[PDB]
Amino acid sequence: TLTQKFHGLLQHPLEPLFLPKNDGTLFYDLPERFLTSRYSPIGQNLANRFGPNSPASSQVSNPPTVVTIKDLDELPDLTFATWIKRRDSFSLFNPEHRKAAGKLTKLFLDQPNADRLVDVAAYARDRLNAPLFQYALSVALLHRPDTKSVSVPSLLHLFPDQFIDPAAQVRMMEEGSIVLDENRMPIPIPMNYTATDAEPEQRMAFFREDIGVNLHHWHWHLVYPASGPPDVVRKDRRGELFYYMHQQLLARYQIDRYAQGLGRIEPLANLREPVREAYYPKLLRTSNNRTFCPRYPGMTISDVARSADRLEVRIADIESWLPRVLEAIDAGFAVSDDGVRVPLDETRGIDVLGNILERSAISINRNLYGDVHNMGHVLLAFIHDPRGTYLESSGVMGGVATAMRDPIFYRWHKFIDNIFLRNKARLAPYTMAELSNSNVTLEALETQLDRAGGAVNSFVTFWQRSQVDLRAGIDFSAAGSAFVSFTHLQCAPFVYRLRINSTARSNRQDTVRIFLLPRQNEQGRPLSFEDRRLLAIELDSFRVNLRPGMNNIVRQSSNSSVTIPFERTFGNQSRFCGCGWPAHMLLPKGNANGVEFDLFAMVSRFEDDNANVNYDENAGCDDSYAFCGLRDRVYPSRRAMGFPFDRRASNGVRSVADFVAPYKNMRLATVTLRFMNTIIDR
Amino acid sequence: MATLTQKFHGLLQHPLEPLFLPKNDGTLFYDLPERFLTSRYSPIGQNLANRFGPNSPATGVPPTVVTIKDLDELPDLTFATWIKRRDSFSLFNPEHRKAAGKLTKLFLDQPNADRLVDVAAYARDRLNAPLFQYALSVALLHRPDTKSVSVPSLLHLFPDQFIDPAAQVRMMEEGSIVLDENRMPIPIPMNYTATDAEPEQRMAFFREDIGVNLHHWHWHLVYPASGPPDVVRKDRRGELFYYMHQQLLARYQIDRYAQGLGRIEPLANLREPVREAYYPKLLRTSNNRTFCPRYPGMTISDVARSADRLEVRIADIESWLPRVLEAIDAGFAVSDDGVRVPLDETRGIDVLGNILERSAISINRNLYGDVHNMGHVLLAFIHDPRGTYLESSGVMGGVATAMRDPIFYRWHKFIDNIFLRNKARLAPYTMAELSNSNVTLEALETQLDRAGGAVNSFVTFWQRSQVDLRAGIDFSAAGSAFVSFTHLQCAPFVYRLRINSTARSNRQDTVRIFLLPRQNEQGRPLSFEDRRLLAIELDSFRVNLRPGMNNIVRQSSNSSVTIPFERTFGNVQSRFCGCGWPAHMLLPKGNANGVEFDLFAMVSRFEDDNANVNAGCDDSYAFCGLRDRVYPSRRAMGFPFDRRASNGVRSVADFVAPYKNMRLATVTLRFMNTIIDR
Ligand SMILES: [Cu+2]
Ligand SMILES: [Cu+2]
Ligand SMILES: [Cu+2]
Ligand SMILES: [Cu+2]
Repeated sequence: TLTQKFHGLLQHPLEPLFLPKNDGTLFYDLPERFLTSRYSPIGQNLANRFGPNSPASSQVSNPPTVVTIKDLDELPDLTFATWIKRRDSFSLFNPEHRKAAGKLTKLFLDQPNADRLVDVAAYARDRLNAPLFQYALSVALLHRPDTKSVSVPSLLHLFPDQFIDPAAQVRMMEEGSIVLDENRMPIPIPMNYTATDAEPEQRMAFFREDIGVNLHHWHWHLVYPASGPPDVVRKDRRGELFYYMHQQLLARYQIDRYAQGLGRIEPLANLREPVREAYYPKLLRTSNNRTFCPRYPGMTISDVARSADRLEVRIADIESWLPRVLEAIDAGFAVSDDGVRVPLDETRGIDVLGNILERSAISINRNLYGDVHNMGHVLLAFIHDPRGTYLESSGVMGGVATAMRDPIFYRWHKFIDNIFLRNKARLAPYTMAELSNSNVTLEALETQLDRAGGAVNSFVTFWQRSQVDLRAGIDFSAAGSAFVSFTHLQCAPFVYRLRINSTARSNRQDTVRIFLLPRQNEQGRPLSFEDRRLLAIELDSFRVNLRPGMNNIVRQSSNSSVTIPFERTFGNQSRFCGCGWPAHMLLPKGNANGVEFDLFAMVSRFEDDNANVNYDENAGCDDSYAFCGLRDRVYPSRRAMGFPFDRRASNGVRSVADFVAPYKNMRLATVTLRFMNTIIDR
Repeated sequence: MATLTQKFHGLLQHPLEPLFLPKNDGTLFYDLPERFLTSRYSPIGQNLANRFGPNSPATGVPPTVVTIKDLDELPDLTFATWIKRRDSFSLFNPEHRKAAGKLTKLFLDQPNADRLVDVAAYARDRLNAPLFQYALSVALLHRPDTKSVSVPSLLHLFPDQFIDPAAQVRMMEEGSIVLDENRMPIPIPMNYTATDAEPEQRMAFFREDIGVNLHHWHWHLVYPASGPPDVVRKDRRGELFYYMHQQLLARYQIDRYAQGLGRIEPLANLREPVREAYYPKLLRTSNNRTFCPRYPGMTISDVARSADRLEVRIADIESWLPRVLEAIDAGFAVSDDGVRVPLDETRGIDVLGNILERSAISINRNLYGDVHNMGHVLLAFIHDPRGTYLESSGVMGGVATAMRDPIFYRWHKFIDNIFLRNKARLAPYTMAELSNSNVTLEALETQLDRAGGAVNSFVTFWQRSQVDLRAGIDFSAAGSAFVSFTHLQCAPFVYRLRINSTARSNRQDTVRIFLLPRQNEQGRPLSFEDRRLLAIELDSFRVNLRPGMNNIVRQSSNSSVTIPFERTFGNVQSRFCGCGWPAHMLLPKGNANGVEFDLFAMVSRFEDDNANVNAGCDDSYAFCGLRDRVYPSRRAMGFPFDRRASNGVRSVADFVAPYKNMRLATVTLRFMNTIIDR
């Protein structure tokens, strides 16, 4: 298969191609000059010891597959990426690193066919920075028409050192070296891993340091990058999706802070004040053994000038870019670099602001509005060595797949979020036309645990212990499995029971929108309505064919358009499938006393909802629309993401009851979320 | 005793590789009783024997099998098991020292050497690796029936305490892919912890030198602060503690001046922010917990880490220091029995040494506390004082790593200034003590050891050396694991001394050689007091002076201060042999412009110079003394510069003018910025 030929490249990054891939089953016949300077002199010896005919290759079929690599008519220019050494640290928040990624990605997309891509990718692999190569090749495989159905491995199986406690990984080296795969045991990773309960922020470790959550963040930015070739970047409403996905992250994050006795997120607005929160990642780059350096308590952010990284940005740069962005928001319009005024007070205004604020390549004015969000990561990621004097690499905030582990990630994004919200606050409240559905009434809203005698309007969360083989990302290891054991949040399966009456004569492809709204803060005091609204988290959105008369609709929690199955996250199928909220993180954790939520359901009108896209949510990879949208297609809800809660409500509205009182297509259900402090195996 | 080294060698290598795995690259094997295997591997004991036994599919020689006898009863190891097998280990942690002591005691308490092997084999795979290797090392050095058992240096046990992990991980690729016959040394750079933008980086050749750090570790191994009584109580260890570090600081200071850096700022104020930063890069292979860096301007916090059973406050040092200062100022200290112990003597510095470190033989643990050691603690856990963030010690919490940190020299200068407060009270040496009326030193000279060799001219440069770290790297490929590193090196030379004796019979007098600096970093001349405090010992040795004129030639390689390259970086010769300043660091680096020193030589009288004690391991007494013997010089260590001179002395010339048994030679030290292979 074509997937087979690429698979060998997309694994064991620092293990060269002349070494057998896929547990000594997949081999590569390389032109001599494909081997790098070091290994070329012993090329024949390498073939004898690690070839398809080697004395090690004899007993593997107790098969084998050989991939033939054609020589290139001319060797491609890789000078653009050569300044980044094969084992150097790599940061996607480094503009010069993104630039190197873009050109390599472009080089891959520009190949005449898929088979010549294999050749060029095979040549570049061992001559190139592993994170850089793996990223570009991944992006190219997701966008080339002739590789549409090529399965690509998750980052978990490429660079496990960005997700796993290195203490666990090194303990695994002993288990593999000594014990046969037949007898091996998973090395367990603890919950108290970056801090003890003495640190209040550790309460959110189930969220921040969740492997699934970080994989989602990485995959989202993979699908929707800020740079690269134009067609790779330009995707439907990526600017708006940038705001929304992170807005929902913060909302879910905040809700559980309230549930764990933690207060409201303090926005990181003052970059010259000391950074209160500390964080010690412990994560370690296997390639150079350079850590994701920790941030000690109360450090002050410095101007970053790191010539070795070709990286440079001052605090004042952000302090100069932000008033211009705020003024544009307050003026109701932005100005492109050609001087055409672009309105912001629209439904699509949040999307222009998204590309401006991140920023992305399709921003309408790079110079005026700068690069606020991205450079904020840079300043924080190199706070421990801003000038490169001490030869350290980025902290977790300088890694897309690791940034969510740092408490400061949510403080910084809350600042970014409040900028988007400054724009959303200007929008007029949704009208009678937009909110009502006069032929459709929602008569019954319910949740029931998917079992016999299942409790009604009752959510239950607990600890699940799962296993995963990290075999593919561990270089120069033993053979066989490299299982690890980790513990994470998990909720009990349930269904939505909706009874919907339609007095219309014909069928309506209406959309059902389900949200969860919190009631109290950490004090146990009720939140203002606006606070409840801003903390509304999407649980599900789906179309239903309401026949006239009575409809009884039952919706499986497992079919959430927000989440993806465990196997989509941790398994070994493009990387779009890797994008999506982890299923086991569908509901907030809550506590053992019980947290009461307002379950909200709405039946909106297909007339306002459709953008003419056809997808089967139970087919392919189209079941993670909420955060990821659809692959190579437009976002199937014409409504603003977050509808109907992305806008401020009318005057005199003070409850979720008030908000839904005038509309019979809406209904609330009081649901209780309770956490059970026990570990259940998968 | 040769085969006895074999049985211990397998224990003294690949620490986290259990004993059922073939040692010495599949040459040395161990036949273990089934209950010697730990809980995890016991159920698969038979499979492990099939795959890793002497007859498994794993030179020309039949392998060696060591048969381990079962124990009459299993020993209680619970005292040390709270320190997990892969946990971090710090000898500045009193509780860890306590655990080390008891394990050493269990080892010393064994009836014979062979029975020690049995107990050591049992404890090995059940115990914290740094802890086990240390205890076993110490015990093998003190047991009479193991007195000539060779023990590997820490370089071949835990290379991750000496080597940039970036280099080590690169080495992992080279071993896995390339046959041993074709392998290449992985080069380690000198600039790796900081760039030239950090002024302190100029001293990286000193602080981060592998040889220099190995010396520090071996010295403390030979002269520990804790453990069984016979292991601690050694001749003038307290004074040697002061002198060895006083000389470290002096040499360190001399090169700062040479690199444009100022004088060492004492770490006297523990509550003001610590200016100097340091990023070790070093990594513990066992748990992948770094020797955490110290960012610029951090403030020291009270340390309370229940997981480490470790707790010490800044206020404790602020309470211990006045008590020590009052004793020095009183001229006497007070033991825990209320017996007054004089300090205004030649041996007072030795009492003060045990008080300040402190050691187990301190005369009053409660009153004077534990200043020097706890200072290490406060600094080593500055990044996680309460253990909230589950991090381990920085480099200051590792004996073999502490010297890499710039703050080590600031802290020790503080300690040094307390010792010097006592040394300043002592009366200046008299004519009787300093003169030698039957002996005249007429000519002092150094010549580079070659044909046409330059005279009174020192030359330093970079040497590129290799060392096989094979033995300390667990679960790696087989065969060599060579590395390439660069370090200071000086050109070989000789001392030419012409000595006339008007005595009628022979005298076995002593020649004492010191190097004294002249200028600071500005280029301004040092006061005599500054020159005296920076006097560094280069050599001290006896000489047989026949009546009349004697012509003495002394090889620089025969320095009583240093030890050969092979003693530092070699492998299987006890661990006393590991103690000793590195030969290649005999002279300061200097600069490329040239630095002028006053080479000082003295011929003191054997009548004062003799305690009643150089082809074995007795060539490093200056810092290490002699193994199982007394310090071969009766004079205070540093003589004649450990005491301030007469009131009328204002130059180095004045100090030596009244004594004809002394002579100065002006010597130039010049650095050559070039790398020469070994
Ligand atoms: Cu993001
Ligand atoms: Cu971000
Ligand atoms: Cu020391
Ligand atoms: Cu010390």
